[PDB]
Amino acid sequence: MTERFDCHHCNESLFGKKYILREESPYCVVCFETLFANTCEECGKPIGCDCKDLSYKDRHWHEACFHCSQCRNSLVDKPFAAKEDQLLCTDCYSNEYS
Ligand SMILES: [Zn+2]
Ligand SMILES: [Zn+2]
Ligand SMILES: [Zn+2]
Repeated sequence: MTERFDCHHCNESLFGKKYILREESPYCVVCFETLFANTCEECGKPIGCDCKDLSYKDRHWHEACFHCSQCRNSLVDKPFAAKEDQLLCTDCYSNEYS
């Protein structure tokens, strides 16, 4: 115990798990993720790397959150019409966009 083993940021003892030295200082796993994690425009919560972080057009999305508003199909790396707050299939989008 010569050195200190606490998240230099939350100062909470690292919880039963490995840790990252951030700012030359131990940070709890969560810190590293929450700090640089991306926000899921669908959930609004940071997307940790411990999950499928879908990245499309400098934006981020849970591979499960990215879907069509009508077919609820999971559009990923697939063509989609980006609506103001929704995503649709170029088939459904062209159905209303018309
Ligand atoms: Zn922390
Ligand atoms: Zn999400
Ligand atoms: Zn659709």
